[PDB]
Amino acid sequence: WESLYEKALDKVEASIRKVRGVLLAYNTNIDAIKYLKREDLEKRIEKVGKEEVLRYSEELPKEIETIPQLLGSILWSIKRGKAAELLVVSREVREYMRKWGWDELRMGGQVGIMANLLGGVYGIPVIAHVPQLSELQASLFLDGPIYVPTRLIHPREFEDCIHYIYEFPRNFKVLDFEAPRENRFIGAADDYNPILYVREEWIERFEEIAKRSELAIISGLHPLTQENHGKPIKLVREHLKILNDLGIRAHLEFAFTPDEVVRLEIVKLLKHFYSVGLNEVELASVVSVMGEKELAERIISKDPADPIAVIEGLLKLIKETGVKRIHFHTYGYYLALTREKGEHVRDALLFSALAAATKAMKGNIEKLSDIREGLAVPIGEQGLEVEKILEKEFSLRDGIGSIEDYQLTFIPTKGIGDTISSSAFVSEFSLH
Repeated sequence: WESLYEKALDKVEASIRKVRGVLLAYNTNIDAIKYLKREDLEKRIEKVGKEEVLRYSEELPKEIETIPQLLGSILWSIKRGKAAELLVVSREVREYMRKWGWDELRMGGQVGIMANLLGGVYGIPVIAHVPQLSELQASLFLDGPIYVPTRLIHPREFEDCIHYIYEFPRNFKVLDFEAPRENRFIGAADDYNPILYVREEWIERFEEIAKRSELAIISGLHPLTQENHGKPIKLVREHLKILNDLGIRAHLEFAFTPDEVVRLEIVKLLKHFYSVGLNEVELASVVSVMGEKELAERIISKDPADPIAVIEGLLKLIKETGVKRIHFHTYGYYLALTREKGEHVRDALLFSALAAATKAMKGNIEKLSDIREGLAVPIGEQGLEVEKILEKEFSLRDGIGSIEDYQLTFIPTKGIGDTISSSAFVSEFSLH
């Protein structure tokens, strides 16, 4: 496998920028990170009222309308050491948070994060959808062929949708509480992304914008609820159809969607996507909502994820959607089921696994050339064991086989899931 890993990287290294442009849509925001300090926190709590704050540290509010609710929610996460996120619907509270400030800024949303990766690192032209492109928002994009449609211009040439993170380490102490695990609470001063807001220009002239791309990656659907999914899903469906009529392949990393009704709806929406990516948790979630409760559990029961179970789950997915490309990724191995055939599918998976391994050690991919670092990372033991399993069930030749007109491709691993499926999707078609 090591030789195939080297050859794959070498090819993608030279071919990835062949992609003429990638359309990235919907969710983009600003992440404002604050490393909490006990003195500062306790002082602010006393100012607003210790008793008030405490009540919310016991029962998380539905939303954050007042300062006590904000601080209490922070405490809620601390005393339990568990993540939680709530919308800040009060101007007053947003102003409070703005003044409170932050220690570091980071690009948020899959659109912004992939623009920086695909455009800022891989050198591929990116057309991004940014709900609110403020000066601060724009400053978070890296240099490179990163654009937004009105002619295409760089973000820097164009309100703040800020998510305040409030992070604390394990055993962080405040009042008489102690964090049982390193975590964070997020105050989202953003009422655009939660509803999958779409810029007016993208609603009115999507075809013209779409024509500047070769591939598309859609994200931001997971937070939609049964109450607000109506209009956005209809819009996304309209865009997908247009993309499909143009020959533009669209991809989606099926991020966990809490609302079960929306989850099922996005599953069916896949009939209009060319490609979908997901891990064991997301696959189990999807299979479960399709009624296959038995499979769902069996897909996440064993570790590594039971390969036979995963494939059966994947086959159920294709049966209901006809999705032409599926990229399954977990710790230990990746699997792809594609109507398109060839070793290029394997080249792409291998390249994406190297990207993941690189971001795993380095913690951040800054140059394409840095991916070569993943070459020296030994192949996982679990990876070889799963291969043994799949060679018993299928006639795999160097990780390649087939099933029901779909090519099956396996790869032993050494990437936020997004870095993985996006890198493989884009690299695969750069070779086409």
